[PDB]
Amino acid sequence: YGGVGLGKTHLMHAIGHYVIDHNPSAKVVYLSSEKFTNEFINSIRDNKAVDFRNRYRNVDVLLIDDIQFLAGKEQTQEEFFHTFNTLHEESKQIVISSDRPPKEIPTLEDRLRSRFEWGLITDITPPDLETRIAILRKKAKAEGLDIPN
DNA sequence: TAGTAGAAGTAATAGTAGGGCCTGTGGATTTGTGGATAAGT
Ligand SMILES: Nc1ncnc2c1ncn2[C@@H]1O[C@H](COP(=O)(O)OP(=O)(O)OP(=O)(O)O)[C@@H](O)[C@H]1O
Ligand SMILES: [Mg+2]
Repeated sequence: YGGVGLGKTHLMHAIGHYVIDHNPSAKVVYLSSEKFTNEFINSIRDNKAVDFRNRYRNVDVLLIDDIQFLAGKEQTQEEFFHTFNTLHEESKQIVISSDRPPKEIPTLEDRLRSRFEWGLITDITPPDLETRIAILRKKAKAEGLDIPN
């Protein structure tokens, strides 16, 4: 969890890249909770629920954006609860990002809130001056431009 | 043949006629009072 524009999607894209590079047989899936809900509901409407479960319960690593989007949605929260349960039971990896810690996500069931706190919860804070300059240096060097200090 | 469990929903107008009056200074205004003035005798 952390602020916006703070590096969470970068971090877990890096996780996916690392896992794919070191293990090519792994089925690493990354998406956003918005796309999760859209696919879930469309599968319900088109009788594709079995295929949705097949695609999402059997991934080796799962990466979720902005799980805050699930707040206020009951059935999608239940379906993600069951997906989490199946993946954790199969000893698979689940990575979740958010902008708020799970304690203060409204309209969240206590089972999901306790599952979120089960593992390790990490926070991102706004960068300071040295790392701002270092980030800009990295972007400038990757792009290929020379710019004064 | 006897048959299931289903969600996440928006950006919204134009709008009425209205009570006397108990009080109460401020100031015009419309005259009476007095003064100025022509005349005529
Ligand atoms: N050390 C760093 N820390 C944070 N951000 C960094 C760092 N180095 C580079 N960035 C850049 O920060 C930007 C922030 O975008 P990012 O996708 O990470 O946002 P976010 O806060 O995780 O949001 P979201 O989950 O909605 O995508 C990226 O474009 C990334 O390239
Ligand atoms: Mg992004």
